[PDB]
Amino acid sequence: LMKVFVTRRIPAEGRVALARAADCEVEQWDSDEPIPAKELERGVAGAHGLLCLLSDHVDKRILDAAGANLKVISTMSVGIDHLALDEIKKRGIRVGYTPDVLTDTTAELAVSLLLTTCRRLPEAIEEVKNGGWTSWKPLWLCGYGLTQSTVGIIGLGRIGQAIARRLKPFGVQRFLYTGRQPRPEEAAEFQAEFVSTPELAAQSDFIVVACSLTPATEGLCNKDFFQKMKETAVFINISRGDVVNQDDLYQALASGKIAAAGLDVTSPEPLPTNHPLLTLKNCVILPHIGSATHRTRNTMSLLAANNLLAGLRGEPMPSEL
Amino acid sequence: LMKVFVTRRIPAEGRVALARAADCEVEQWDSDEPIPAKELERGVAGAHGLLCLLSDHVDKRILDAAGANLKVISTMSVGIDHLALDEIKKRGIRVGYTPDVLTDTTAELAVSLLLTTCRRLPEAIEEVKNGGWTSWKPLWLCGYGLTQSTVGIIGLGRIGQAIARRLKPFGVQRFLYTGRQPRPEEAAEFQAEFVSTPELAAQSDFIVVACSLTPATEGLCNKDFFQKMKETAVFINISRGDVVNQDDLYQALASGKIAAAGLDVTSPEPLPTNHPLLTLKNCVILPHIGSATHRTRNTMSLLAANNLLAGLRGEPMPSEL
Repeated sequence: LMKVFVTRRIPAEGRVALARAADCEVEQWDSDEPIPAKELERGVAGAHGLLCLLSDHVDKRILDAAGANLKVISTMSVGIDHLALDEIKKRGIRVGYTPDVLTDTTAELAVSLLLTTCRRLPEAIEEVKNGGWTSWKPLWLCGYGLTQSTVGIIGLGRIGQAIARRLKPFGVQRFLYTGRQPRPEEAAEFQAEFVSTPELAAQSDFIVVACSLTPATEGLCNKDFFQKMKETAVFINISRGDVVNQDDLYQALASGKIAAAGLDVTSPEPLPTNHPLLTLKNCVILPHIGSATHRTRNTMSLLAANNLLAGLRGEPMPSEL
Repeated sequence: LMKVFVTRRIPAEGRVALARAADCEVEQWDSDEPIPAKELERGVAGAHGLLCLLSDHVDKRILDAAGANLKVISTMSVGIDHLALDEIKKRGIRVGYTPDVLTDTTAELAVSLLLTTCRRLPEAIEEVKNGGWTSWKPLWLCGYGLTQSTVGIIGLGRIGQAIARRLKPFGVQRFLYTGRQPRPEEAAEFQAEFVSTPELAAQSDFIVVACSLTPATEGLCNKDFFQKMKETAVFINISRGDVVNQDDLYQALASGKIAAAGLDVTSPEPLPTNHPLLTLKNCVILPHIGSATHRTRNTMSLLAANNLLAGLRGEPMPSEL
């Protein structure tokens, strides 16, 4: 049998999958808890195929443990910045991600985070609980909305368009998407104006980060960027914690460079419970649940399950990289 | 100088305007807390104009305390069920309110409330604070999305129309609505099917209750309503708490008849702490913040003022009831 290792308990749709792949030798870490690198290396042994998660770091440390056998690696993620694309492609090992299936759920959560943040829902929830609520109050819990607002999007990819699309009907008068390269064909639907970062941080009432993580994106959102933003603007990120400089972001929210932030990703993950960002009543922190819907998660897992079997068997993958 | 009583501290632009009306000797309740019934009846004495708010129950009582002079009652709100219209008409008292200027923001909050519930942000946020977050997880904190969903709205008014409008881009497969009368032209741009209450709860994956309370809907959404809803469905209410039976809905959430509920309105207000409804994670209660954005509330304030002056100056009113 062709040996395969799975990094954690994945959705049934896929577990039942590889299970039925008689031509395969599948070992599984039966936990929801991430596997310690030490146990990970002890697991990729003799494996011909690796089925990991965005949390799993597939670096030279793993390609080594794996060995010549390592021919395929399937991740239940769309991202790719957690993989050693060089060490990988070098050893001619095929890779695979889960694009498109999470594009509509992710953009959905991003808009949920944006609204939950600018409409101060969290604060509102705690006040009903702690007794601060006494009556309808006209100057109470007011936030900034999307009417005639200007939305700035960083890295307008699949989700990025899916975010702009769900926002356009909220009253947005103008969409601006910053990025390394223009996508005039992907901006037309929204009449979005491709812009540089300076004018973006300065022209947006809302800023949403939905870009891949490369050396050019790391620390891309810092003090200078935050200082240039409107102190009434809201900052949202659903990409990777490293595109943002958290220490600058925190000081910005404490002083008042911007009005609030909504983060679905941090550095590191899980953000420590005593971390400064969690002491601010104007910073929303989700535990990275961008693609968290049953249908999506199940599809993603099956895709990864099949990108694994298709891969291993040598044939083409349903979603190769 | 005619007397004018304002039952609460209101947004600046609105206060000055009244302070501008030379012909006015504006009297105001210095506080953000709701004014007891005593001081109110002890406050509207002689007044020719009354500027109220949702909390202020303007029934037959305040009318007798106010007396013959009372000619116009204006309220910073679109809803008017807090007024004793009949007694008001019989005396020939003019009404005031601010419909339409808060439509978008309210529809906006309704969508916000719907998303935090279905995508379970409240629970997630807490998992971050309490320490339950250990890594990215494929099976953890997953909910139900809007892709191919059927939305069943109760009350396709101007607000209901603005709710469906922001929901379409989320992938809603089909919109449905019910009411005391058809609205083909109103639901023309959305592609909705005028269904029935029973069929409503049967087809919808999301139940958004948007409308004004009627003398027959009080208690409507009860044990018979949730039973007709899909177990994976989601119930949202941003109108009045009367329609909701905080005990029937309780069952659906406590057992599983419905997946979750989000309310931005309750019966009564405020909702007590150790109360039942609030002892359920899958419950999402907001302190009635529908029109809670700076621009909206300020716009509501300026309009209530304007109606007030026009009410006491024998002229046409920008928004008289």
